[PDB]
Amino acid sequence: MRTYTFDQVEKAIEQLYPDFTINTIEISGEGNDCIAYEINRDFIFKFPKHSRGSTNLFNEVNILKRIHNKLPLPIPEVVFTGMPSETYQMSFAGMTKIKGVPLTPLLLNNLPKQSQNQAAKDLARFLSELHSINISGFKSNLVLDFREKINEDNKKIKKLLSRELKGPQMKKVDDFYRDILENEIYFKYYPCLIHNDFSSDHILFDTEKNTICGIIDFGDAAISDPDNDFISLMEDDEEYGMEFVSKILNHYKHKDIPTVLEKYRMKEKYWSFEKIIYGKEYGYMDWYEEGLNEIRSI
Ligand SMILES: Nc1ncnc2c1ncn2[C@@H]1O[C@H](CO)[C@@H](O)[C@H]1O
Repeated sequence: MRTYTFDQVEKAIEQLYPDFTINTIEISGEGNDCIAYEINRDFIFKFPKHSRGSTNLFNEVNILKRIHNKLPLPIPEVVFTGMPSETYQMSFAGMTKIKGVPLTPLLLNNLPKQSQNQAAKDLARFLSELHSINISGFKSNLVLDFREKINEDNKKIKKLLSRELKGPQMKKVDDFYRDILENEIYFKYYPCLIHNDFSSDHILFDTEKNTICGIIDFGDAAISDPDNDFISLMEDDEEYGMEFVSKILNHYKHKDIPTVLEKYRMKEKYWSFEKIIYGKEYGYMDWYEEGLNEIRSI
C-alpha cells in the first residue's frame, strides 16, 4: 500500500489543473480503497492506496457521472479526474464536498421521532430511485451476479486455504457453500444498481435542519441484489437495527421482508469467508487470520 504527502497530492493536481489554486489541504479520512483529502473546504479528492483501490475509484467516478442529478438526496459530483498509469486506472478524483456528519445510530436515536421518521422515508426514497436506475449501459465489471460471486469465492477459498485446513474443516466449508448454493432465495433477485456500502458512515446528516444531506462513497456500487442496501443497515451493534430499518422497508414498499432477514443471517455467517478473501485481496493480514481462526473453530 501507498500513502501520499501533501506536496504529492498538490503536484498531481497541479499537473492536470494548473489554474486551480489550492489554499487548504487536509486528510478528511481513509477507506480501504483511498485516502481522502479535503481541498479548499470545497472538494474531496480521493487518492488510491493501491491498484485494486484505483479500479474502485474509476468505477466510483463512472457511477457518479451516470447517476448525476437523478436521485433525491445530494451526492458527490465529479469535478476533477486523474489519469491512468501502469499502476492505477485513475490516479485521483476530486468530487464536491457534501457537508454534514455521519448519521450514527447514536445520533439517530437522539433525534425527535419526527426527524427519525423523516430520515427513514428519505432513505427509502433514495434507495427506491437508486434501484430504479437503468442498468443497460453497465458492463460486466459492474455486474455482480451473486451466484457467480459465491462460486468464485468458493474457488478462491479453496485455492487460498487448501494447505491451511484439515479434512473435516474443508468439509465444513464445502457443506456451507453447498447449502448457500441450494437456497434459491439468494439468487432470484432483479439485478439493479445498488450502493453496496450502504451504512451509517456513508449517510451524511445536517444537524441544523435535522435532515439527511448526502450519500457518499460509491466505490462498491454494482449491479446486484437491492436487498444488499437494507442488510448493510441492519447490523445490530455498528448499525441501525431492525425497528428503524423496517420503517425504510415499508416506506420503500418492500414486498418480502422475511427474505431480507434471511439474506442478513446468511451474510452474517458469510463474513468469515469474506474476511479471508478480502484479507489477501486488499492486504489486510489481520482479517485473514481472524477469518481463518473462525473457520478453524466455527
Ligand atoms: N464527497 C464527499 N463529501 C464529504 N465527505 C466525503 C466525500 N467523499 C468522501 N468523503 C469522506 O472521506 C471518507 C473516506 O472515503 C468518507 O467516508 C467521508 O467522510
